[PDB]
Amino acid sequence: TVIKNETGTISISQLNKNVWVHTELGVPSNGLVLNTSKGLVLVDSSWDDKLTKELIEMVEKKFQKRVTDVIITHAHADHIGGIKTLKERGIKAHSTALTAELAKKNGYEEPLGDLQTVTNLKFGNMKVETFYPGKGHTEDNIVVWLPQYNILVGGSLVKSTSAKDLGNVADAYVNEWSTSIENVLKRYRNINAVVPGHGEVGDKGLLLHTLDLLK
Ligand SMILES: [Zn+2]
Repeated sequence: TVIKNETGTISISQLNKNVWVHTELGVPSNGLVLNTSKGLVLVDSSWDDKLTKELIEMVEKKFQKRVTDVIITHAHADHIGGIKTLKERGIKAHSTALTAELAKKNGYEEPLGDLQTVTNLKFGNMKVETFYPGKGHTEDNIVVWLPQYNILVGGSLVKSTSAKDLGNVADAYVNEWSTSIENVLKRYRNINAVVPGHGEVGDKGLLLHTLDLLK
């Protein structure tokens, strides 16, 4: 069930009744749209303000609810870039202290800096855990786990089967990245779906692939 927009720059496909993947072309980039009884929650917004506004608008219209919350999985420009849109619309931008600090040092508005190593949120019916597994793609990268669905948003930490190399490593810790992958494999032993930061949804195999790419 792939709903694209006006332009096809934004697309959403359903993973289940309440969880969709959003993907914007910037190189496609994924995140989640969580349809909760209390509003839309995004795991990651988009590359910039323009596409973040377009994304919010597309899902608010489709789901007939407001985006109330976004979880930012690391501070890179393509993750933090819509921060200005979120803050001005009163959309709560969740992040680790570290992501927020990085965002601020890179001259972005700051997300909330409210996530710890392990944080458990609940949005209406929808339980969301964020997990900081260690450094990898960046210093600050976190994964998000939907325990009612065993769905893992790996974000840029996790490479799609299509990714044949590590992508941008300028800010990466390619030695700690394996450990961090392992920390994810240990915390979540039973995974139905993983969402890589780019590319197609997979399973546990994506993290095994990412492990391989680090060899
Ligand atoms: Zn990044």
